[PDB]
Amino acid sequence: GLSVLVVCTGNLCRSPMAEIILRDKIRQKRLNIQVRSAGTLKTGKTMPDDKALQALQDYGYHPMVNPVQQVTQQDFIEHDFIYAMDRTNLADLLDICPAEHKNKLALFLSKANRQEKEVPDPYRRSSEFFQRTALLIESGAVALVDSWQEQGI
Amino acid sequence: GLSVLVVCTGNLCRSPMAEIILRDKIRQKRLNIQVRSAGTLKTGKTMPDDKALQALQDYGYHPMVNPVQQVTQQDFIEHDFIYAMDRTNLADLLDICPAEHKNKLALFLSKANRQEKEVPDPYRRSSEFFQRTALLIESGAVALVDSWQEQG
Repeated sequence: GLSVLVVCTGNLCRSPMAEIILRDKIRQKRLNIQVRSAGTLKTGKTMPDDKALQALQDYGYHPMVNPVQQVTQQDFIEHDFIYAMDRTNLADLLDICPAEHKNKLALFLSKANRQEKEVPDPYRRSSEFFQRTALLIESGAVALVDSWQEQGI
Repeated sequence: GLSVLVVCTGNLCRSPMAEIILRDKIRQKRLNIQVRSAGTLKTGKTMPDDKALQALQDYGYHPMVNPVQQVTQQDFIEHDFIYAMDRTNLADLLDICPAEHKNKLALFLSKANRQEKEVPDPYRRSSEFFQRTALLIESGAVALVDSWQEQG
């Protein structure tokens, strides 16, 4: 029905938070949309960062979390849309995306309509930082889910 | 529908692995069932240990995992069944379950045709150990789902 990917540097913080927040909202409206996560940089890690997951249980998410992923050339073909958290994520994604698919790429907040266009980098920051981060990503999420709700007539 | 809870001591290793494998098998059997994990002991951690997550990948399980909870009185009334990995897990469980629900407890290996029916502690031993534990947990999960198909 629709396949969506979200990308950050390591797939530790922002893309999984994005992916979890996205799945809840897609689910609450029974939308045939699936979402994943993935990083640009490969990590030793297996699971998304703890601080990152605390911040989302504090807001009432009980998340079945997917293991860390780095982005793979099949993703540029598999997924109908690919969202970037900050533009450093979006450049690195473009140094690698087939020219046949650069049209899939857009930043996360792109549909927000807000002073925010990038999602800053929470890695190893205060828990309070992650609160705001979760909200920025949360707002970006509902815009998308409401947007997607529209193209279907 | 159905609810099943699998408990161990930390909810770091065994109850998590039991949680994935049941999902896989309930999937394969397209059954009206879902499963949770939970610890008995309190812990200030957020994700099951890695060595436990890999042991399922080696076996081709996608370890998409709920984070670590400790057991709460809510678990005794949300779920239909509760399973202990240890018998030590079963003492701790019985110390707190209301009298009208102790008929929900069982060991995890309850329906396995195997002699000893505890699932030992992978903490925090070699991956080969985690490999064994996975099959012991994997073996356990097969017998549960075959009964549930008729436990009615």
